[PDB]
Amino acid sequence: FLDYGLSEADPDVHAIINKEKDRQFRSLELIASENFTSKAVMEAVGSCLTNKYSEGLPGKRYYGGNEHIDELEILCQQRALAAFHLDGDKWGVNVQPLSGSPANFAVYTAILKPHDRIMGLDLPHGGHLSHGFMTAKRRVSGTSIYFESMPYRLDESTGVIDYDMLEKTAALFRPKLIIAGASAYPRDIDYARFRKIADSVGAFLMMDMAHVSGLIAASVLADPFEFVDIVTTTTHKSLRGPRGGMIFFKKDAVHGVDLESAINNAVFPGLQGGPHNHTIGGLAVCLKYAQSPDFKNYQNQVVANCRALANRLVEHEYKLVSGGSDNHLVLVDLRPSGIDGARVEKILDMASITLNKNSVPGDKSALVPGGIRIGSPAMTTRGLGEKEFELIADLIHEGVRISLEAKSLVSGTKVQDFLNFVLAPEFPLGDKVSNLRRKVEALATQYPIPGV
Amino acid sequence: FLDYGLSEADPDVHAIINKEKDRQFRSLELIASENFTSKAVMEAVGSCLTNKYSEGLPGKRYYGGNEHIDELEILCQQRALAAFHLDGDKWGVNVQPLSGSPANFAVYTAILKPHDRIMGLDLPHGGHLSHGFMTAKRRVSGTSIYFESMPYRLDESTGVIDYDMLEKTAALFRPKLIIAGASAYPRDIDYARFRKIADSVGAFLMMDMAHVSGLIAASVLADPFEFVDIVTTTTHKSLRGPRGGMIFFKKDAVHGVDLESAINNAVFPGLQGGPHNHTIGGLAVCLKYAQSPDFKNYQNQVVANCRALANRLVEHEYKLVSGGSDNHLVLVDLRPSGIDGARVEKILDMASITLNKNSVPGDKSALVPGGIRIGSPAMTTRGLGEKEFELIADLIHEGVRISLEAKSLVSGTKVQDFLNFVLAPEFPLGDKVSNLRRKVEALATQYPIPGV
Amino acid sequence: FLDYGLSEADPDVHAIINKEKDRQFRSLELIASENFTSKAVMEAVGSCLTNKYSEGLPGKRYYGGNEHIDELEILCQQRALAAFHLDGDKWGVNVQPLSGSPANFAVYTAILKPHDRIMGLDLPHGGHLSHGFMTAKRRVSGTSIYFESMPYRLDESTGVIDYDMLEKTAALFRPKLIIAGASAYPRDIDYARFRKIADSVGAFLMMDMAHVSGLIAASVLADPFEFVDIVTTTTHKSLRGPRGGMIFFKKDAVHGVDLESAINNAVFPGLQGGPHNHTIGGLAVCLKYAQSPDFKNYQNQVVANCRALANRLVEHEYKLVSGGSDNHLVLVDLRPSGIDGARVEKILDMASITLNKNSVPGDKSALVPGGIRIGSPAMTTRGLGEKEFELIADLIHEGVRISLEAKSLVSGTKVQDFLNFVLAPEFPLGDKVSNLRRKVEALATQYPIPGV
Amino acid sequence: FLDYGLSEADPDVHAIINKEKDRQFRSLELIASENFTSKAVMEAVGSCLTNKYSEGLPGKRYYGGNEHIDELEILCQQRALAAFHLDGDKWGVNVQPLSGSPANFAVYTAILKPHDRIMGLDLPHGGHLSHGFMTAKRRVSGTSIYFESMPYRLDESTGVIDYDMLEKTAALFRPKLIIAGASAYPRDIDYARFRKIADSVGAFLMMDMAHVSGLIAASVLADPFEFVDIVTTTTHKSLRGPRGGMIFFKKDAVHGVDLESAINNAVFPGLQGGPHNHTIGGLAVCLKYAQSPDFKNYQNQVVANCRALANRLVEHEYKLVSGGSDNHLVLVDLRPSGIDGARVEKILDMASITLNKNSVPGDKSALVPGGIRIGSPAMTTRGLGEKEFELIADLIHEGVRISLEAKSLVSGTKVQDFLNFVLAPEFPLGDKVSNLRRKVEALATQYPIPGV
Repeated sequence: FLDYGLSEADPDVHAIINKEKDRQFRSLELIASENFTSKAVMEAVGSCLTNKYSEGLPGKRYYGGNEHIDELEILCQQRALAAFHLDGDKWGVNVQPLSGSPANFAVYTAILKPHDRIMGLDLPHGGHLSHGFMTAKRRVSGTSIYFESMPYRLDESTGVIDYDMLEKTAALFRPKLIIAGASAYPRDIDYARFRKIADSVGAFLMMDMAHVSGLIAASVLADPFEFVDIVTTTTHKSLRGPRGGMIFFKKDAVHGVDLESAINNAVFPGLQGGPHNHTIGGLAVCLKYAQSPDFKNYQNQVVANCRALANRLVEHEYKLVSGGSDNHLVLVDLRPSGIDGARVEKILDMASITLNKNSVPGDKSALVPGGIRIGSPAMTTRGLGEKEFELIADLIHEGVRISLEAKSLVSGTKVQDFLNFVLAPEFPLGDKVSNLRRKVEALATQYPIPGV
Repeated sequence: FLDYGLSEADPDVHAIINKEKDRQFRSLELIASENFTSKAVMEAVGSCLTNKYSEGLPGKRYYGGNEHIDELEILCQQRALAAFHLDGDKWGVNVQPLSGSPANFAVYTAILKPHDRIMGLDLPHGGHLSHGFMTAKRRVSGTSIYFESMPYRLDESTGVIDYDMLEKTAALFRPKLIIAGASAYPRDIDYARFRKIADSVGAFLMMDMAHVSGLIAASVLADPFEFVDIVTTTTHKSLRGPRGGMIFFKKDAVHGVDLESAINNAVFPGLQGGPHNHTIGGLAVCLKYAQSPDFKNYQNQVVANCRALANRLVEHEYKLVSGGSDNHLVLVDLRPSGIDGARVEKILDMASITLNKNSVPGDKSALVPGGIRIGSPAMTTRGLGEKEFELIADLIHEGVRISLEAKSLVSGTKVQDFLNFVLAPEFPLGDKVSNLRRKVEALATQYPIPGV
Repeated sequence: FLDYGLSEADPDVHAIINKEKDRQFRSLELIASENFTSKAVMEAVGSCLTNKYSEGLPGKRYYGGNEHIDELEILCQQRALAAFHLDGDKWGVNVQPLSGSPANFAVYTAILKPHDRIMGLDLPHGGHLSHGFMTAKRRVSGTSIYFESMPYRLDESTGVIDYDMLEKTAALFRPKLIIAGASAYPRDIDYARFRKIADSVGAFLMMDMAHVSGLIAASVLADPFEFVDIVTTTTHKSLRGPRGGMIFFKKDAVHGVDLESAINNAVFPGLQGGPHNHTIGGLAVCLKYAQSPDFKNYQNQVVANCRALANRLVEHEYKLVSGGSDNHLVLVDLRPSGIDGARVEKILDMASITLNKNSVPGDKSALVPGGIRIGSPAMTTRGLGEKEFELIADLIHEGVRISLEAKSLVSGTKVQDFLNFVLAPEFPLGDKVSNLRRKVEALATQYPIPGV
Repeated sequence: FLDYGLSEADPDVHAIINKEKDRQFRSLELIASENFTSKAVMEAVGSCLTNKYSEGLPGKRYYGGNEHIDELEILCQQRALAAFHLDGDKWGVNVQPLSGSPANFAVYTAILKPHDRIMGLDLPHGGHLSHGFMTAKRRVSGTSIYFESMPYRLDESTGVIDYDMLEKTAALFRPKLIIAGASAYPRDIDYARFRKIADSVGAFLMMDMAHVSGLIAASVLADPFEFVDIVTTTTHKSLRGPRGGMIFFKKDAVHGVDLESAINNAVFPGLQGGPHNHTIGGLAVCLKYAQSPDFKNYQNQVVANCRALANRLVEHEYKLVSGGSDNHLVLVDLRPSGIDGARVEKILDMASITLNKNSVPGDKSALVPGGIRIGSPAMTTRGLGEKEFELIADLIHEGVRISLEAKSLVSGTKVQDFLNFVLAPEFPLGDKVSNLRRKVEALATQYPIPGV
């Protein structure tokens, strides 16, 4: 019998994990969908819970030996409801979805028939692929393959959801399901208006709270559970848990449908097999923490840090999509600054500032993203405050200046020409990038980081 | 800053995990889809890899900061190919699927249009729900909602796939995709015959090797890659890795279709979002082990142990479906013994023997399965040999005798009647169950268990 | 062998036809979709052409004996092209559709896949039901069952197609097909604007000219063939042919599609069997006449007569949707007059004036149509001129006044209670209706009626 | 205005009808689906009923109105029920379908959802295309586009429907609708066995009696109304009416569905616009005649004539599919004679014998049909008896002999080369064809032909 540790069993994987750990510690991790989960969550996820098959629901399993798995799943469900301040007679929860996308697809499967109509926020306006996405030449999202999705849009001149136009187009298109929630929407959502619009056409109403779940849990943002029928979420991002998903649903019939029975059946036996109990373990851990005063303080700090960063970017004369943010993220419209997000993302990454390019309202080309998305959750977890997020803004500004300089110096007009130029060993702004990286890492490495 | 460990942060979850670890340790785990993953796999799965967003493929991501994630995913893909002895110019692999069910649904999304025709082994005859399942009342599986599935069946008198009838029904139904592979099939599959049948109608041909992947990697069973276009698998079960999935595909065009592009696009952006890099890390670890001489020895012992158990059960005059097994599992037809699998499963579980009820070909009641499925992988991993599996058969036989005695003594005629009776504190065979449990636990606890 | 004439073979059917001759002679037929076909058409329709099976296309049939049927179909195609002034190198035609709805469904089948998206004018705004129609809880049109339809609407303040809103909703919905044409639209269509909008989303563009085909043939209205890809039509309404349909199509590839082969294959073998050669014979007859100067004079009289009626109704203080008409019909909004179209239709019918109740923009419910649709083609065929159409307006006005008086005598608010009151044998406005009927019949019986 | 007769209005169309009348008079019309309708039917179809409006789109249901009452339609319905010996409390009928194929499609639309499963007799084994047909390359029938069709087949050794295999394949495929009836099946149908099989999967059961309706009305063949839920038919073929269709249905709920409401709504407004009252007029006329003793004698003569022909063809050493016929047609397997149906059909057409090439069970390709379909109804209508049908068999045999001689003179295998050879002005078997044609026409012209 041999059961070596990772350093003994697999030096290459061990080494790679160590490099990634090294990278996380010294980088400014500004991806709005990333966080740093706890040592406790990691210990539950890296446990023997992975070994068990438990298809079905607690007390209602296909296989034997599930006494402790059932205790865990019941505990996890109770903590999910408690974290979002829900009465268990009004709301149920399924904690088995493997991720945010499968959670959404299970909802669609539960309440819609194939080719039924869905409306969600348009992808280039801050939406998520799983709410539907079609190009001129293909159905890109599985949502747009199996269902008939039509987007609603921001007023491109403002960067806020055009509720009046949604009202008009919903009346014409007659969706069965309207989805609120977004991947890159910097403002809070008018949930009352979504309800009015859904009722106008007898639609189901869902909130995908993946990006804002912890802010909702901490009552920093408005509560979608006051207005919607169904709520989906990832358990990573805002909630700072393991990689997984959850679906919350009203237990009272909605449009004559028992959502509990429909959603549970869609998850299993509909779409998934055995639950990932190791993940469910981690989720229960994170949901306990979600109820704590420290988590509430953390989420308020998230929004204060994003505000500090936004204000300083604006002082450097950047334009923000929608003019600001009410949440954990900001979208910088780089077009007025004379550059795009693809170019800026690469230079910033080379200096250990990690974020992503993001499309901006008005972008001519989907293949050239006009902006960058920046989030505060991950570095807020590490204990950075408002002053440090102002420094982050200055470091970003320095990075964008380097990117602008690199753009002018590259002869080629194409994004790929920019990439070849910056990655070449004769790249002439290497020392400016190193100087920036030195400052970035000098900030990041002053702070602890959670994990095993 | 506070980053307590699990015992400190969440005593309730910590205690549950300890109880589950110990239950696994003192039980005979005979669920054919269960195994005990390694310490090294758990270490990778419980690492900081969980923190990274990396939508896309290596070298082509939608976020910064992916240097090390890309190294890991490339390593994982190259190990997957090596474990199955595949030339990378002819075979590709996607290691992102979240589990076996999403792996399969991604394949269907890649190569089929909604409502295209699929044939898989019937669920009551050892098939998996993800290959399609409909009752008289409804479409149960997502596969049967979004696609048009029609089963192929065993010859009910032999328990072997009725290849002649599949030939005839494929010619009539004209499936776009034929699926080989099963959850509870005790024999090797005639892949050459599947290729003949697929070609007769121009169908794509897939193998779902979830239950047999390790046996294939070790060359104990026949290689499906000699005959099929696409192979899907869970990474847990036979491969003894983390909970996840993989899809392998030919890189030469099949029926005019670029499978690489189709399958990769179906996984992302089609159906999933960010890959679970912690799982991918664990997968890379298990795929290294899968190539080792010890893994080959293990897989040969799995088959030898199943054979030792089967033969001893036959000495106790149990009937096996198909007359035996070529693999890691056996199906006991309990009907001639005068009992069903639902009843036997529960008593065995009370005695710390975990297996599952299973439908037998010819079962009249879908609700009341006539058999049990027993697998050797998990206890083989702990180091049990043929003598010990012979003792397992005796203990099972002892449990079935208790179950028969229990079935006789309960007045109630339904399964739920049997359950209430066996769980009553005045249950008259409790001492027989406890005595059996002592013997079971006295055997199990002689062997170590892997994991952290 | 006996082959009696109808009067001997079937006295009851002969009697029914004689009654119908009487009804046609005595009545003012103002149903905008009705007309009177010629004796010559009727003699072709009532011939031995009905005996022949001729599946396929001329010179390419699946039945022998089709030399003369081939002759006829080619002649019919030649005449259809000449009647609409079309270059046969640029346009083809299929003359086999059995009616307008199946003609439209054949087009959809040819160029779309099931559940592809279609936009047509909303039924309650005077659209054709076969362009798509769904209520709050059912898909009523087959078009809306098999395809995904979303309407476009009139500007309610002008009664004209809201082209600006169509431009916006098309961009969001992304129809594969946009349909122009209407059952109750009193204006010509901006084909250039439809082309612009279609091109903005890469849609096919079709005109359904069923109601206006003769006006188009006579160059009274704009030519859709200057801008659209596909034109469908009935043969009975405006062309004064037999009951049937035709589909015209570009012969140059449109969006990579050979419309000729696609359309021909959808008609047969896709949706229909053997062509109705008696109908095709009658159609050929009417298409000869459609080229004549007298047909052109007739179509100009149609519009002049509608103008005369429209102007006199406005003198009687009726509101017309869109303030008038460019074509053969008026849509009268009766809401300001204090009564609905269902009550008025019935009273007018009792007085031998046949027309249709019709929804009007701004109506709350389809159950209470606010208007009546009135058309000049049928009575223009009989020889009525502008002065006689002014007299018709006066007669309609008398009928509306009787309806208002009747309404005041009915206790209920339900349309059924009105119907019961006005049909009751002692209905106290019987003398008024009788007096109006005498005026109506005294106008009608001054004019002959074509036919055998 | 003018109202010229056809000879004056359109001498070209008049000349074509003159030619077709002569062709019908001079030829042996042996197409099994053809017949000669009566003068009385033609007089009704060629009447002012074409200008009658009964109902039109959008229809009374749209406005929430009552059932439309029409004297001619009611008469037609009463006569249809009477002709088939049906109790009107148990059966209803819709007489509005425009032909057989749209009648069938309306049934599917009424009782099925898109992509629901249908089984019908395979096209190459004598099925009808509207029951479903797909090649390896494409969905040819609209039925197979909008629904999921799977065929059932004949036992190729007997030429009879393989009821045992249908039982098996229905249990696997689980159709929602099973269709009985055929275009080229020479035997009666075991309706009791279809009912048994339909009930085994909870399927609706329909009979398409288009080819055999008159034999059913006359009690020559078994009554499908004893067993099925729905019966469709053409009105032209066996009933000898105008070109049209009908749908009969049970009035008691079937599988919880009100068939009356469903079917009526699918026909109109679902799939068609207003009824064709001229056709309904002709239908009423033929349904009166269908109740007469003379019609019953006629239908018995149809069977006797087919038997005389069949027996004489066997004397000439032709093989008949199924070894004979119970009905109005025979399917001759020409493979033992060394020639295909396409070549034979052509030569026979040249000698004024009109019939159809037809696939034979066991043919390798649909591109080379192995047989010919020959029917007695049309020439039976003209007054031919058994002796004359024996002469017809002799004349067919002469034409087959000519075809074989022609085949030997042609260089190569391509049917086009055969066609060019036989149509060449100096075709060297022209005198043999002319001598046969003279015999054919000398027989045909002894008999009158019905019609105006």
